[PDB]
Amino acid sequence: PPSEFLDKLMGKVSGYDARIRPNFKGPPVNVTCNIFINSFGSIAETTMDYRVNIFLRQQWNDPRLAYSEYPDDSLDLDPSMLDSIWKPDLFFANEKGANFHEVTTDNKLLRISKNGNVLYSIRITLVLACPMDLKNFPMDVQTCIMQLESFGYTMNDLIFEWDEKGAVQVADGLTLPQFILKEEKDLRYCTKHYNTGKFTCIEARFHLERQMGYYLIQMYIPSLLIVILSWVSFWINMDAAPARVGLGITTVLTMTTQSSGSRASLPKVSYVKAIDIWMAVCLLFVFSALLEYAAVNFIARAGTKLFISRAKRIDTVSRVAFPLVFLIFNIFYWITYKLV
Amino acid sequence: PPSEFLDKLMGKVSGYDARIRPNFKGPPVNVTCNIFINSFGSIAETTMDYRVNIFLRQQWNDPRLAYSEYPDDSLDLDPSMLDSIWKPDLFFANEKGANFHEVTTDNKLLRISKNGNVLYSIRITLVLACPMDLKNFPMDVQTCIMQLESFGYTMNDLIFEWDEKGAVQVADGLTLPQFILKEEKDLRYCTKHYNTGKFTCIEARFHLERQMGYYLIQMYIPSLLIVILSWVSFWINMDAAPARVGLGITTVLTMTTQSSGSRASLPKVSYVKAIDIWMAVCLLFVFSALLEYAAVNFIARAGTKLFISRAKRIDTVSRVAFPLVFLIFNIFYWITYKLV
Amino acid sequence: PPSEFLDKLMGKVSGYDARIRPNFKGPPVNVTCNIFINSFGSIAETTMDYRVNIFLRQQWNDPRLAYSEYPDDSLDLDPSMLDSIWKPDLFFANEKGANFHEVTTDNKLLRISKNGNVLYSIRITLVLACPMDLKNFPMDVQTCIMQLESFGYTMNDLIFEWDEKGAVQVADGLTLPQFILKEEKDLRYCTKHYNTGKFTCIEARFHLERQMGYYLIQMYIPSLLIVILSWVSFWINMDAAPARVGLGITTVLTMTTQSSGSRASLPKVSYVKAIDIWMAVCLLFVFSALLEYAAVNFIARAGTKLFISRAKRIDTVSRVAFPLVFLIFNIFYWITYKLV
Amino acid sequence: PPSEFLDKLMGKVSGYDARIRPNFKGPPVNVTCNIFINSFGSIAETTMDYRVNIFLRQQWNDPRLAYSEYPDDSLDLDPSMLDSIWKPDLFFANEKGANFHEVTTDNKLLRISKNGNVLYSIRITLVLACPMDLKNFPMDVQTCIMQLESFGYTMNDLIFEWDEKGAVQVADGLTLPQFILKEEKDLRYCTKHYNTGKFTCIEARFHLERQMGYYLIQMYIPSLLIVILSWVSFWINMDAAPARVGLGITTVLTMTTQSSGSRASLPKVSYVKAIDIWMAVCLLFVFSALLEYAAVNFIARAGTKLFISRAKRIDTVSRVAFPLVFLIFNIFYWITYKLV
Amino acid sequence: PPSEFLDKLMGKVSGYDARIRPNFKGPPVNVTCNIFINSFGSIAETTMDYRVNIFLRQQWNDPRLAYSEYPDDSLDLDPSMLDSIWKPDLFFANEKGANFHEVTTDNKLLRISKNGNVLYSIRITLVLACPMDLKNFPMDVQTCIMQLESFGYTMNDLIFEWDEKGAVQVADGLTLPQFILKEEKDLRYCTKHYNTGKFTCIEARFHLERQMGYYLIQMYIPSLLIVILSWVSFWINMDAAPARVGLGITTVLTMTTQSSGSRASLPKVSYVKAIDIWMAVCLLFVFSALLEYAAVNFIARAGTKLFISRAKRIDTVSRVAFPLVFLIFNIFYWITYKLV
Ligand SMILES: *[C@@H]1O[C@H](CO)[C@@H](O[C@@H]2O[C@H](CO)[C@@H](O)[C@H](O)[C@H]2NC(C)=O)[C@H](O)[C@H]1NC(C)=O
Ligand SMILES: *[C@@H]1O[C@H](CO)[C@@H](O[C@@H]2O[C@H](CO)[C@@H](O)[C@H](O)[C@H]2NC(C)=O)[C@H](O)[C@H]1NC(C)=O
Ligand SMILES: *[C@@H]1O[C@H](CO)[C@@H](O[C@@H]2O[C@H](CO)[C@@H](O)[C@H](O)[C@H]2NC(C)=O)[C@H](O)[C@H]1NC(C)=O
Ligand SMILES: *[C@@H]1O[C@H](CO)[C@@H](O[C@@H]2O[C@H](CO)[C@@H](O)[C@H](O)[C@H]2NC(C)=O)[C@H](O)[C@H]1NC(C)=O
Ligand SMILES: *[C@@H]1O[C@H](CO)[C@@H](O[C@@H]2O[C@H](CO)[C@@H](O)[C@H](O)[C@H]2NC(C)=O)[C@H](O)[C@H]1NC(C)=O
Ligand SMILES: [Cl-]
Ligand SMILES: [Cl-]
Ligand SMILES: [Cl-]
Repeated sequence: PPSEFLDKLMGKVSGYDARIRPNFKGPPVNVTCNIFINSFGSIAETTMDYRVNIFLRQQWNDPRLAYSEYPDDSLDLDPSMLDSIWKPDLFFANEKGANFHEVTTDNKLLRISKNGNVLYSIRITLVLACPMDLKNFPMDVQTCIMQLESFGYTMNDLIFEWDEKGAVQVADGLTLPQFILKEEKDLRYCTKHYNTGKFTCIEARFHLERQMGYYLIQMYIPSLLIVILSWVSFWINMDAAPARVGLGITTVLTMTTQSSGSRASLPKVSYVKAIDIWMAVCLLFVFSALLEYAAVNFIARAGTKLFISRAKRIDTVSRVAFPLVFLIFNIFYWITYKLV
Repeated sequence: PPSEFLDKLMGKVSGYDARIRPNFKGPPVNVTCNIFINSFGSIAETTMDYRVNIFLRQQWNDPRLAYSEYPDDSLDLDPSMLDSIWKPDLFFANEKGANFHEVTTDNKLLRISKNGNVLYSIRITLVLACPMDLKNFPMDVQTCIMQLESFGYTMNDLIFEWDEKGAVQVADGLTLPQFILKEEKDLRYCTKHYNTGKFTCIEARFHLERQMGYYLIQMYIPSLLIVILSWVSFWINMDAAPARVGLGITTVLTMTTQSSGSRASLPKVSYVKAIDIWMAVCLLFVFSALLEYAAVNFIARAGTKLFISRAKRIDTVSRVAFPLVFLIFNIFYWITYKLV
Repeated sequence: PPSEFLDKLMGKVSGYDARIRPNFKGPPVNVTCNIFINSFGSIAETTMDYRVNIFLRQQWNDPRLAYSEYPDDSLDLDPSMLDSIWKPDLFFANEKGANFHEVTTDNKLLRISKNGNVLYSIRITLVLACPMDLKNFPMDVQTCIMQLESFGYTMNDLIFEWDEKGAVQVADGLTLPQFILKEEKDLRYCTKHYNTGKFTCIEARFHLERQMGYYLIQMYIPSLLIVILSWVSFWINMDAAPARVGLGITTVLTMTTQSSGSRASLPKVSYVKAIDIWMAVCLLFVFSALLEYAAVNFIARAGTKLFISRAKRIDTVSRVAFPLVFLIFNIFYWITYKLV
Repeated sequence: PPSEFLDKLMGKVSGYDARIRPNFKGPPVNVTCNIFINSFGSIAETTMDYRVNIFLRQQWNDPRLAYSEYPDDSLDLDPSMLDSIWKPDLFFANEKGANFHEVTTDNKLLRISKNGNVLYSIRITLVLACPMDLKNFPMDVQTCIMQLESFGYTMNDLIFEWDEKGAVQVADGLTLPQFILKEEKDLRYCTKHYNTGKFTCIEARFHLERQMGYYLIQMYIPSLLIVILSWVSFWINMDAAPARVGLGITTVLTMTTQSSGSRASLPKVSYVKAIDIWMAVCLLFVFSALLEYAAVNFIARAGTKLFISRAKRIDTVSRVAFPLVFLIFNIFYWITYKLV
Repeated sequence: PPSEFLDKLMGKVSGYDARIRPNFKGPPVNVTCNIFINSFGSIAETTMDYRVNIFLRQQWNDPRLAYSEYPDDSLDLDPSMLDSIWKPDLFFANEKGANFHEVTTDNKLLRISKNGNVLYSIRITLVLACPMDLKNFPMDVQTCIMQLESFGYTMNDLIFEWDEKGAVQVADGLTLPQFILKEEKDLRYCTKHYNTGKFTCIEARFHLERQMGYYLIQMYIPSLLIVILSWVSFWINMDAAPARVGLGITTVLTMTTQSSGSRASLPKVSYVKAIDIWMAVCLLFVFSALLEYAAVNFIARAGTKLFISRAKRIDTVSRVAFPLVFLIFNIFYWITYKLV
């Protein structure tokens, strides 16, 4: 008596057609759809995508499924019979591969109300493409989106829109190894315009922000300490070559070991990012110290009072000058990549 | 005569409906379910998940499957006919992908008792999501959970609960490369509250604890020895520059090679973890030794008895002072990350 | 009334045969096909392939599907019934694995016009093979192609050709971590000639160009600075051994650390590429400096005015000579790998 | 006439039931099963498993398949009809995922003899779990097993046992990158005892032994040479600081580069293994040399004949003493990890 | 009229049996099969296998498919009906996993001639196992094979043999990152001998040869230059300790950085290969230089004319002697691993 009523309502007896939309040749059916995120993030810059495991619930009205000769309000449909009912041809416009779940029971749910409203909730795993710009690495902000588009019905037939109360929700307690999923989501429309017509799609923009604290005390702070070690070489008496050449070349070797050793941890983009500018300029100052003494030793190597006054003068200017240049670069750097 | 009785009991003749729950419009069916773990652990911080291969056994009562005209107690059902019987819509609320096993025979088992009790044991492989907080790395304790939730039946229809005697069991002899699976499991309820209603779920919490002994004698001990090597530089006569500058800068280069060389082994989280604080402070002391001599050489470089007494005094304070500071940090560190 | 007309037109009543081509034993059917690229690039030199997610639309004429007793022009066909219609046996001649998409609905679309024209749009994910020549790395240009070939029909039966207006389109906003997808695509024919006959195929050539800016300020610039550091060793007075031997051997160790440290980032090809020539020659000059002083110290070590004039002369030639040789190599290098 | 006899023998006419075991309510059916290994080894300590591609042949007796009205002895069954015959519910108790092979034909084989004997040979690919203990790395011996267990039939119904002549065979010419598959296999029983009853399983134990010769001349020999380089520092006159401090600290830096450079090659276990003890003790001796001179320079730095006799005495003891300590550790090490 | 003749010839009307071989109880059917290679090579020493994407065409004679009442010669069969015809049970004896292709149409082709000849061409992707011996790395030659074996028919029923004109072909333009696919293929028989009987198989041997040019100018040449840098230490006056100890220990540190830095690029085999012998002996000579001076300084440290003549004599022998030993090893090495 429960399940032999859906065969009466969608079988060969009644004239329900599974591949004809509700309100056919009439108003476009409204689909109120909302997303719950269970798991989030296998965020990779190698393939420029991420993964998300969602419950997708989508609700519409099918007037040829209304009924009154059955006692309760809601009447659910078995997941093996979902080819017997109309469903929207929703797909995800930026997916790179996705699947259902079928463990211990097929994880699908459809529920027809007494009104004729249909609630359809599924649980799917998604590999969604979001392009990334790592020009501001590590202090970069990513925006990975999630588009929901009709595949074959235009907006004169099918209209997608978000739920009013809460569209996208995220299960609390999730943790990303790189990013922080911002709590404010950005719901937008993305309505497609092709020669076939206007196709509906609605997008959810997720804001990601990279944590920087590892790259501070593993890349930035040790390089800044090595630059200070090259600044030590200016408070040393001249013509003492092996205690000032060896210091200045050892800071070069330690900066080179710092930059090359930190190469396998940073991503494999092949363009200039904001940590490579720090390593490059912090190499140019450490190199600039030994190049400075390479000038000073040749100036004072000839031998003249002007030569010691000229050598002393160069050191006097240099001792003060290079922390000022590193301070101007140090202000312009963090304003440029951090402030904006 | 054995298998032609289940067709008599669940066929077109008898009125058994496969998608109507037992005790329909009555009490919620109890599901006594328990888990045996065969394999455990492909634990990854990159995707924040693990893998587990389980036998899931779940037992319930179906009163419209009781019988008396068959000689033995237990009557098993073929795995090809499992669509002919009601099964709970159990799913795992934190899975990221999961599958059955079908090699040489589909690894499913259903057994209907003479009482009407149904035993249903399957063998499935799971990729379950557990978020991790590596702030206390390596001396961190993880808690990876395992939730068992009804998908479409509320608690007025279906109730999950663990077995009384032993719910979760783990096959002895398993070994993880990183963690130690604790023998005490934490069985809890997790009962979900949605606008549809209260959905049953039961969770098993597994406690994991990371082994640290590699990071002692490969990261902690060599860094502590390099800090002692920077402490050697204080028991050296002053104005002997290349035997004390070169020592102090070589300890910097060896600490930098130690920290950058140990970078590819540690995980790829982008925030401050407890081994990065050890490498950072053990870099600040080794740097602080050469910065200390960079003060001492300029104090004693001018030339005055006060200058040698002032230089000697600084060395006298420093020789004693830096093992005290490393001892205070060394107590606060291991209490802070190890004791709590 | 909509969907019971396609059963009238392609069912057992009408004599439509699904595996007989249109215009059978007549003219070859024209297939106007065009490609829209959603996602592009998991470009790997390890397996010599890439990935692309496309909409493939292909249009042909089937004269035994024309109709007039139905009100509208276009009449769409359900994706479950696509075995009931003829489709071209198009495959991709350089694929290494590929699949469809079926999430929330099978992502296929077929539309029969009143004229008898059939539009067939699908959405498939592709792993396409393109062989790469990394001899000019990093300043190399790749050309990865995309072939569309008939599988069993010769050109006397089936002819593929691109759409006139726009054949290949790429969704704007895509970003590759290594390359830049050039905006000018190269549409060609590739017509196959076998003993069975001439098989149609049409190819789209995509031009990729590698970004170099990382390898400038991480590989090229630090090596050039180390070569300048070996040039510093010539403006030093002779017979001062430990300040000139230790400098020259420390530049060797820093160049060796630069070359070996940059090894895990560059690809795993086992042949000579254009960055290995830079690292090799920038090792031969840094080695050539200490080998030069290894000559100079033995010339001036014996003791004669000719010996100091001969030593001074060698330094005089060397001080000027090695930046000229590095300038000739530096012109020939960037013309040879960058200009052509 | 060949294939229309199996439809006579297992069809709707004859009373063969596919899901009722032979000799039902009688003796347990014997399954003589044997394994041929084609490929072996994707041995990973990350997931604690390996892969093996086998032919599994299993033979049993089915008395209701005996026949006499057909000319030849053996009568084979088509792989599409294997649901029409009883098969054992064998599974592998330590698999983590496994599949069949179906390329160009489904790779299954069943052959019914005139006696009623059934031979069933399949070809399957296996990911089998074996836990590993890398405490003795590299000179460790692993034992990876392979269990064959009935899934739903107890030992009162089904009994597995190996073939007498040769149970497990391995195709000659296989090569592992890490291990050596020992030629002596260890056939055992593993009979399971559950509350349902005794379930049959038979296991094959494979003995693996790791090759060590890479870790000799890449980890052990260079570290031993660096320890000898620290032993060089004792045959040097005292108060010659920069030629003995710089040697002793350069051996520390070279040992640190050796240990940190060899870190990415060794596995990612997080506990103390036998190569980490070698690197740790070979770091403690190289550190102990400079700590020894850090004592000697302070003893002889004050100035007294007793001080030079005390300094000379310390060197005299140390010159002899540290190769004896490294010899005692060098005997205890290789006996402890290599002999047992 | 085209496709309703194959139903007349292989349907329920005619007595064609799909699982009975042609010429049953007669001569063994000949299968003339040939292979075209589209893509080749995901060659991995970790799993000891490679990948290849082939067209497999196989031709045989089926005398109960000959016809004369149809106008043309060739009559093709639909890929959905391939279970209606006999096909050989060919499989690949060294595959580790393999699949078909089904994109836009199932990529299979069968064509029945008027003679009764059947042509069957498919397109499959293969992971084929070839064991590798990296003892001669990098100058090693691999031989990866490809076996085609009958699964259930002996040689009294089915015989495989290659095509006469061209059996294996490779699509031009392919590029491997490591190897060079040799143009001369080695076609062989491999006929299997089991207790069931003789099973046919035919194999194609592919010869691979590794390119070495990367390992020359990245591993061999820099190590040889460091050995020359240790040869520089012999043309230096004795009793000049810090300019000859520091040189000789810096060559040790640079050789250690060269060997440990080149470790992550070379494969993960755990046995002695031919580049590890080069790095080991090039470490023993660089170590042997400082050990030589560690003898010389103790000989000349005591003080005697014999001591300076003995010291000078040792240097005199050593200056000449070590390039001779490196020349003997350098001849024996390249003859031993390169010539044979
Ligand atoms: C889906 O939503 C749209 C938007 O409200 C509905 O279209 C409106 O229908 C009312 C009828 O009272 C008109 O007054 C509006 O002008 C329509 N808005 C449009 C066309 O943008 C549409 O009816 C809804 N679909 C269904 C099946 O009810
Ligand atoms: C599942 O377990 C619950 C909990 O015991 C059962 O509900 C109880 O039924 C008894 C009837 O004697 C009542 O007295 C209790 O108040 C009920 N507890 C509740 C509602 O929390 C329920 O009957 C069981 N299901 C079945 C099918 O027996
Ligand atoms: C597919 O395109 C070809 C190329 O136009 C068509 O073949 C031509 O048919 C016209 C008939 O008016 C001839 O004059 C040309 O010589 C043909 N060109 C050839 C054979 O290269 C073909 O008819 C088209 N297919 C269909 C079904 O219309
Ligand atoms: C499977 O093997 C067992 C072991 O031989 C058989 O059981 C034996 O049957 C003989 C009958 O002559 C008894 O004497 C033994 O005591 C039995 N051994 C036991 C029960 O351990 C069994 O019959 C075999 N199965 C079949 C179908 O023949
Ligand atoms: C497959 O090839 C074999 C080898 O030629 C054929 O066997 C031969 O048949 C001729 C008949 O004229 C004999 O003279 C040879 O001695 C046979 N050679 C053998 C048995 O090795 C066989 O007939 C072929 N199969 C078919 C179906 O024609
Ligand atoms: Cl150094
Ligand atoms: Cl280094
Ligand atoms: Cl590294």
